Amino acid sequence: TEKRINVGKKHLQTLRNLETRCHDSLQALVVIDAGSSSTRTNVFLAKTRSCPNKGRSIDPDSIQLIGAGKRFAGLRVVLEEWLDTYAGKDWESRPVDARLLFQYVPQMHEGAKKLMQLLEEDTVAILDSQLNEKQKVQVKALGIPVMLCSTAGVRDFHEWYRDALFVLLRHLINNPSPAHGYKFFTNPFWTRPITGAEEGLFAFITLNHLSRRLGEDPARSMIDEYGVKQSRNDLAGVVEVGGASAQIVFPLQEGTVLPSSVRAVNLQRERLLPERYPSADVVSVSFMQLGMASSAGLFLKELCSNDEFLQGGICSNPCLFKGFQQSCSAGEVEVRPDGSASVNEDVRKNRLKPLATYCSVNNPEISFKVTNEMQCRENSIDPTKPLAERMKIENCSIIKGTGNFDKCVSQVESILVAPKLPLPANIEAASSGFESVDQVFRFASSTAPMIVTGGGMLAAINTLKDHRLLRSDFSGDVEELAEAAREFCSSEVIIRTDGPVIQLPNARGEQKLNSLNFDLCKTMALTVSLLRHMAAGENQPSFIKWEKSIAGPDGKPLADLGWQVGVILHHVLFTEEWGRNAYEAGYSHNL
Amino acid sequence: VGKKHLQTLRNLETRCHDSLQALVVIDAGSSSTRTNVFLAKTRSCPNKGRSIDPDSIQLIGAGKRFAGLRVVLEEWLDTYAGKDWESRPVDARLLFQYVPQMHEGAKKLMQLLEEDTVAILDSQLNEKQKVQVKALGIPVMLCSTAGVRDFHEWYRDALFVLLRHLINNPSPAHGYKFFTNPFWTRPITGAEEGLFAFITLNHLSRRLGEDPARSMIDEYGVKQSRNDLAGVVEVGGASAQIVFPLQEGTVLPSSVRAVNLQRERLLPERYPSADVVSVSFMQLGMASSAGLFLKELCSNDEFLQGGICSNPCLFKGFQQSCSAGEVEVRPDGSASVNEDVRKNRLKPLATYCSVNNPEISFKVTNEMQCRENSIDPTKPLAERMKIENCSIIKGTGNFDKCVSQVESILVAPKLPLPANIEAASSGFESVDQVFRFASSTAPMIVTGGGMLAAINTLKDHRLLRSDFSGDVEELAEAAREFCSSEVIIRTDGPVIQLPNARGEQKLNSLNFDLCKTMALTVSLLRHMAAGENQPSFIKWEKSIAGPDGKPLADLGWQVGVILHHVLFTEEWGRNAYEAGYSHNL
Amino acid sequence: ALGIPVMLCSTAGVRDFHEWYRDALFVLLRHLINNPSPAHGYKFFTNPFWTRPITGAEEGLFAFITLNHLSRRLGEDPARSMIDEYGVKQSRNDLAGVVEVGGASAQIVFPLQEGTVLPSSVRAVNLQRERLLPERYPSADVVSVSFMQLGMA
Ligand SMILES: Nc1ncnc2c1ncn2[C@@H]1O[C@H](COP(=O)(O)OP(=O)(O)NP(=O)(O)O)[C@@H](O)[C@H]1O
Ligand SMILES: Nc1ncnc2c1ncn2[C@@H]1O[C@H](COP(=O)(O)OP(=O)(O)NP(=O)(O)O)[C@@H](O)[C@H]1O
Ligand SMILES: [Mg+2]
Ligand SMILES: [Mg+2]
Ligand SMILES: [Mg+2]
Repeated sequence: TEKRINVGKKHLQTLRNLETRCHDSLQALVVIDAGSSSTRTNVFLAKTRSCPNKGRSIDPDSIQLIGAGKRFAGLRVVLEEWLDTYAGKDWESRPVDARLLFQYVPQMHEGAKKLMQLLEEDTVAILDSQLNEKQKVQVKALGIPVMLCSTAGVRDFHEWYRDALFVLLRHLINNPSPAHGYKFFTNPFWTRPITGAEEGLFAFITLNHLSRRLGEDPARSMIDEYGVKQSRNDLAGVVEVGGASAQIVFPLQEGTVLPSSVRAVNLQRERLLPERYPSADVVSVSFMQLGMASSAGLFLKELCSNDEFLQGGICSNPCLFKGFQQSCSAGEVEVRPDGSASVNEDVRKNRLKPLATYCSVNNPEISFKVTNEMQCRENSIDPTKPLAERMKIENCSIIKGTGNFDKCVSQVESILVAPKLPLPANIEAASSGFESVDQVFRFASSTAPMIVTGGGMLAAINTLKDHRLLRSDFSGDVEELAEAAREFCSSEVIIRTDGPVIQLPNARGEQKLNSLNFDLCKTMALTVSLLRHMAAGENQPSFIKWEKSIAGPDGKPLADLGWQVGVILHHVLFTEEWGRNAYEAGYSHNL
Repeated sequence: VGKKHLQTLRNLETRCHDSLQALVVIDAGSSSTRTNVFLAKTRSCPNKGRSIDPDSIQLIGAGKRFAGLRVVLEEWLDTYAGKDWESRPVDARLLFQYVPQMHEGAKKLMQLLEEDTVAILDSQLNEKQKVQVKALGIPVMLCSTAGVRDFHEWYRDALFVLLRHLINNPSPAHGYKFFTNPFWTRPITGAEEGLFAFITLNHLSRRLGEDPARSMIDEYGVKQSRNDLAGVVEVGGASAQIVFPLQEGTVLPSSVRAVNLQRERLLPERYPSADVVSVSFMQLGMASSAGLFLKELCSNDEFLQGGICSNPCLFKGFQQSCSAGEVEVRPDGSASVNEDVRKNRLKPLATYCSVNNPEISFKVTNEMQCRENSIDPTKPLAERMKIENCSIIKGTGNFDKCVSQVESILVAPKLPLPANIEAASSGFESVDQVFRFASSTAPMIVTGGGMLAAINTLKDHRLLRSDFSGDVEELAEAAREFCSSEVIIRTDGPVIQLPNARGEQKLNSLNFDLCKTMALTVSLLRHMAAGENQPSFIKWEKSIAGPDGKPLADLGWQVGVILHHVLFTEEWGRNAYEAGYSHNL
Repeated sequence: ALGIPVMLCSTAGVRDFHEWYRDALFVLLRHLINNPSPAHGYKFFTNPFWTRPITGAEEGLFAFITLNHLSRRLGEDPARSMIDEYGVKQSRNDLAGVVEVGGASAQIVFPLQEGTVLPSSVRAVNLQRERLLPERYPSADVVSVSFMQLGMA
């Protein structure tokens, strides 16, 4: 044996390789969704690579969700609870001097602290449960960027309260409990309110990243004869209907001549993606009041103060089933086991609360801006009335369902999709050149395929599929959908021993009626309306699909659709800036 | 109150934050291996990452002097190549099977160094400081100099691989997160050893900086330094460095290869530039020159006569056994000479000059360089280091002869002193030639314990002016008088007794041959004075007074190597903070 | 329109030249290159990085670069590179060495097979480390040595 030697010669090259090549390490990334309906964490894992003289960066295709957190209080609740105590009960109906509330900053902090402690703990619970001991070492070492972004739920919030809150939130994120050893941190670029358009663009980025349509390599890019990087497949647009807002985003087919008023976003120019990625001009617009909860409250207020539908105390609703009936208010509906519908009068759980609160005559946004007052009134909110009144549906005792889809559609059309005045709190959408959903496809349009997302939107299509009213291979044909919805929404509601039941026409079967599906027909109408406007556009999307997540290369999805992944990618993709903030500055900055 | 509470918090998240960092430079010099523990102020700013304030760099502890890397390696070779590999052909490919054991031996040394560092950190830092230091990680730069620069075969670079792996696996118990990489921890060339020392000097004396205090952008867009950058001379254990910037636009011979600070990546673009001559000479250090001087002097007939070697660089009345072995001056005034080969001051040179070192075996010119200094590569080690036909060395205390012997032996040798391919490739064979070829009005600072003791001693006895400015002939006078001294044994031990009833001082192991160094200084100043340009002035210094008053750090190459890395902010931020210690996982 | 970079490089013929004369000449050469006749309209220019004496090793390394560029052995794209599992860019084909015998000198240049343990005296050049090629190109440690007196003449 003179191979005791060959082992030495390797021993050295082994060690030489080690100090000359890149090393991979695992990092945690936390996106806290401070959406309208709730505040909740999303915990991501990612593979980082450090190379000699090159620093450290994240492999974007390695980003994967590993836990979606419990749904805690939205930031509105925190803020309005604060105001209740320190501005006095029923500030929604009185002039409140805002300079006075600066002396209660510490207490805002306190209340925020309560929420954040839950979020922190919940994140940590997900990390501890999902990661083996070896993975934990790498994650605790590298620090854990936290991106908390508020969306529609607090986008409309008045005075300076929302931005003050974010200051306090960031300070809270940056002082994590030392006991668990995960080193959370953030900065004012990661943790902030995101605009409607950003909410849209990030969702667009997520979709095209996960579906492997958008990337920088030769797999997903071609540099053309003329030096411009193109995407090999067409980037796909997205439609996301949330709790309080909906986003419509699509890339324009290249060289579309736009009206001067229509303000499209260029991905490179606007620093959404780095220069080395393909570019596109994309339309991204977000509509307040178009979300499930928002639209629900407004739809009732508007329908049931119109004569065609309100007649001597009874409001006939084309979007609710024959046989269904409920108390007349926008309050939260619980479908009880005995088939009755219970409506919660607690103002906070009333689905008009956001819009009613924005429309206060004592909110400077209305007080000084008549155009905003006009927008409120047109949707039957009178800013001069106190809150209770504002949310009250006048002269109405009960709401009875008439189950007429087409009327439902045309009511959704004139109320939500194509209103006379823009739905309130939509200065953003309007400044892009869009007042209503209607106008989006009249002004810009694209052959870009569109993916429709959101629980509601999906439940709408799934339900019709489940009952074999739609093709399994449903491609987006509007008239086919209108047919299925027409039949389905005709259903009669029948109380049985096993509770309330939706019974389909022509002995075609049934399903239980519950708190989530009772008004699902409205969303079917919304979908139909929206597909009709699309189909009327100068360009029409090559196809349309409904999806919740995208199958990963493995087969199983790496993450959910939404803006979460997008916001991560928006930051980590600028490798030099990210390396600086995430690793150089890092958590050690907090000292 | 609330309105402030908010702006307070707003300022916090919008401005830069200061944090303390530890930096460790381990000096793997010829005489020993030792830590130097530095503190520095880091600043992180939103979107700008993190960097070090260079003016905040300060030494906070110089460590204990442990075994040099030569010892580690030769101790390794003794065991695994067999005793007395210095005198036999040793097949180098065979020693690859003993890598693990080299590791083992290195581990012993590094554990001491780590522990010592930690001891310094714990003792110097309060609890609040400790938190910041443990959090940011601790870059370690271990750089070997002349002690191992001459080491043969592949052993030295293998060792460095193992050293880095050891630095990168620190004990978790103390919580300080040491790390390194192949740029920070490595052998440094002679010229680098020079340049860093040059950088240190001009940094600490606030001659070199980027701001308006120390720079002017001229009419033509070039950044100049406001004060003249100063050159340095450092005489270490085994080598000496000479470094000086050239007055701008000096036409050099094509063979003289000067270094440009920007061009050669020594300093970042935003600092003033200069072309600087930096050359390092093996055998010119205190210990190296000591052994070589004896071998050469005492095999010359003028000095060796029937067993007795008359040394002009040793005092009248002093005498010692005839070898290059380490000299202990005993309390009873005798001089004891250690025959242990390892403690013999010819060991490095004698080892390099093996006929079985490929550097000699295949390169006749290197053989010739050995032989010219009375090392015969074909003889076994003991013989090579032996001074032939010599029993005792007696001092004759004649300074001028000492000077002229230092001149021909060390400063202006026929052939270049061995192991100096580096110096030579720069265009310099000998110290002599440096000032013949390039020269500069740049003022010069002389550094090194030896060099300093030389001037201090003459000062202490009032033979030199307190305000000594570098006048050669004044120095030659003082040295002439001093080196004339007679050595007298008294009850209180051996005593150096000055002429003309001029006082006295104890003779000890450090000062017994100090006259040599006085001769070296005189020789060097003479060559300087003969240059086409002459340095505006010359001074001797150990450290530079900080802005406070007290010195921030020592002269040397330590600060320079830190500055060389941290000054490239983007690269440093990347390596020190982004990759950092977390890389080791 | 674009201007015409000029790189004038002296090799072995004047590498050995004594005193300061050769570098003085290069100053004057550059000033001459930078004052071209306006009549022909080609806008020649240079600077002290392009126009200079090149060392033997550079003379070697540039020749090595030429060879592997022209034979399409050396490049940065997926045609001529693979990024390995461990993040290091490799060349797909082996880089080839060169031997050039000129008038006054000969060059011998070759890349080392990766992880060759060299004697401490043997000083190999790393292409990235020594700024010969940019970071995005594959790296190699290459031996490049030039011998005066070995040329034909
Ligand atoms: N299967 C379903 N059927 C009907 N409604 C649903 C279903 N799933 C969720 N919803 C409703 O749709 C909303 C879910 O959207 P979500 O994106 O969680 O809101 P959000 O992000 O908090 N608001 P935003 O600020 O617009 O992002 C909730 O208000 C639910 O009541
Ligand atoms: N006051 C003094 N008087 C005389 N000799 C001294 C004095 N101080 C130190 N020395 C000697 O000078 C040397 C000190 O230089 P030092 O810089 O510690 O060596 P080193 O850095 O290990 N070698 P190098 O590789 O050249 O940097 C030692 O060999 C001492 O023996
Ligand atoms: Mg949302
Ligand atoms: Mg030293
Ligand atoms: Mg040629």
